[PDB]
Amino acid sequence: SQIRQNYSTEVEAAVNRLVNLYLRASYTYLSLGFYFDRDDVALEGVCHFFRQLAQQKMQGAERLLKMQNQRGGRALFQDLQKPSQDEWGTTPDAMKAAIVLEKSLNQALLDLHALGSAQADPHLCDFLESHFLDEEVKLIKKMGDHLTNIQRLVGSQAGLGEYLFERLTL
Amino acid sequence: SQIRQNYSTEVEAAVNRLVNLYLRASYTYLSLGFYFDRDDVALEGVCHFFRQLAQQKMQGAERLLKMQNQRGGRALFQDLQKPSQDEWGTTPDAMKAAIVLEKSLNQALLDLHALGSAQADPHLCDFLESHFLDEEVKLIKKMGDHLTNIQRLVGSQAGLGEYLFERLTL
Amino acid sequence: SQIRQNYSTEVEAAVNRLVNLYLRASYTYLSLGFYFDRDDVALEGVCHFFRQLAQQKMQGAERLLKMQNQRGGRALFQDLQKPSQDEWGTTPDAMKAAIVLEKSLNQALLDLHALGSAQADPHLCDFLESHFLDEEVKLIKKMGDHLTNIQRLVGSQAGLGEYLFERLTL
Amino acid sequence: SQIRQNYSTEVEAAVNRLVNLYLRASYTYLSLGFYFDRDDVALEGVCHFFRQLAQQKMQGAERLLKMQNQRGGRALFQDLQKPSQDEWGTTPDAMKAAIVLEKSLNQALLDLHALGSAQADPHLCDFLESHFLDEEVKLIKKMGDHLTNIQRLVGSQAGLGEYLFERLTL
Repeated sequence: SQIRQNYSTEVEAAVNRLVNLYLRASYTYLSLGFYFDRDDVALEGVCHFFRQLAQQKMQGAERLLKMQNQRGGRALFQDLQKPSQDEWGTTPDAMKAAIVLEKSLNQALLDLHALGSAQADPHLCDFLESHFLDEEVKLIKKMGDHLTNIQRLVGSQAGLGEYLFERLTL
Repeated sequence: SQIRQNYSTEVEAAVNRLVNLYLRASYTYLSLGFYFDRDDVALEGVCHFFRQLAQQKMQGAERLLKMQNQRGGRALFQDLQKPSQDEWGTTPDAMKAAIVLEKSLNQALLDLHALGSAQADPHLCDFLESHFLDEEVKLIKKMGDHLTNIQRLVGSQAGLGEYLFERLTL
Repeated sequence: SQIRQNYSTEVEAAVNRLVNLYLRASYTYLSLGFYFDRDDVALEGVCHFFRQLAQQKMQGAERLLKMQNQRGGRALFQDLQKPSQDEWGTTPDAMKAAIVLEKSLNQALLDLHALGSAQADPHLCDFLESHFLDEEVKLIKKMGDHLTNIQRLVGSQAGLGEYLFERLTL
Repeated sequence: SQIRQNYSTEVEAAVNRLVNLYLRASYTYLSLGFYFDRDDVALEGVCHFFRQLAQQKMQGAERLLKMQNQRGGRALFQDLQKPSQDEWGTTPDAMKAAIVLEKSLNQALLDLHALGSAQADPHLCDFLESHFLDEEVKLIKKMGDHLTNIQRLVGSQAGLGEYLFERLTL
């Protein structure tokens, strides 16, 4: 490559893997969202919450891909596994799944940051710090807040609490 | 002092003590507020309510300090004790703590007013009446109204009631 | 904690300590400011300069507290010691005290950054770099510039120079 | 009187005396102001400062007179003594004279407040507290601040300091 500079093959490959993780996440969120749009689930605010996350994760993938090209790496795509479930249970079940999923993304970001630090790649580290790490922390805090709220509600009365959360928070 | 007139040493000292009480109150409210921002508490409206009070109590301190200088007194600061608790329980527990705290401020204002009256210091009495005493009465009435509402709600169903109060009142 | 991830107990505690330092700084600035509002000191621009810093340091504390909760740490408050002086001398004395104080904050930030780096906590490092470290460098440069200006003025004629600095710089 | 109620003859007379004091003050300020407009004094900002005070003291007299009629008292005017000096010296001399004068007004207000309190006349006490006592405290604090500034300046270099104060403060 005529532009590549200080960009290890290890980081290049890890970036491609992270793209696959972000796209898998996006896919998982599309499934979550449309589950809550089922007529026998019917929680619009929950559907919208997950559809917005699907979009966000796709935008994350796109940012990674743009950076891969900026650095002179080569994007390589792999098969995308389907989401882990076909049906996602109640709102708390779904919110717990989402936090698991985000923590896995976040750990993948931390791992890539560590690789970048080992490879002495400050551009990578800046990119991740600026566009991903705080966004993940903020998102996970929001999900934890949601989970606490939903649990407090459905602990009182499950159906009623699920409705109220969807109406008054989402 | 070239400006001091009719300003007793007793009032000067009591004003400094009251500043310490207002700053301690402010500190207590900062703690309350950030407690309700914990991911395992997660009541945004409660956090905002207490953060706003922290600001209000700081503004009270500042007004006292401005008056101390206007009268030719000398501000003296003391150590500020930490708030009485590290964790503040449920919304009713916190609202009860806040009313205790405000009643203590109010009693300190009444005591200073009484001292001013004994010292024949009408400027002090006017200052307190105009900027503090009605504000405290209004605030305590609001807190009592909140407490009644929260108690009525959590008496019905604790988790659900706490959510609804935070969503629909705060 | 349901959200905490890669957030050491060492960093959690150091963040709480830093909050105490920022609040102590805020308190020191409140004292500085109201000193310069005394009728026998009477330098409005100096009072405003320090009152604005008091606000800034409080905002720093608040940002730290928000981050502590975002990461799933638990804010813990300690007693706040009173400022180091009751009276703050002339403008150069006060500006020197402020630079001492800011350098101590800055060293505490650098120490926390070093701890974060040792704990492999890139989110912490980004947070500090983005919201604190440059702000401190900029502030210290401004204070140094002020001190040089005040010293040059009061070296010529003390009273006159102090007035002119307050009128024409602040 | 068809409207007079709870308005003692003692307060009525003291109000008339206070009017004479406010008008005497106004007269003193007119003299101060025009002194600083002399071609051999020539401090415009000082002239404006005192001319504005002359207006303020006249407005005070007018407010007292309006209140005297509101209560069913009868305004009685006495001769107005000329100001204590024909020439008023330097800016610090003049500012010291003004603070003496304001402290005398303030003591007269406090004395009338005390009389009102002894006569159980809450309307009088409210009137004084609301329209006079804080205004006097604020004014005296401003004068003290000015005096400190002027003294610091003329202690450095008298002529130069007097000019700078007039240009940059007034």
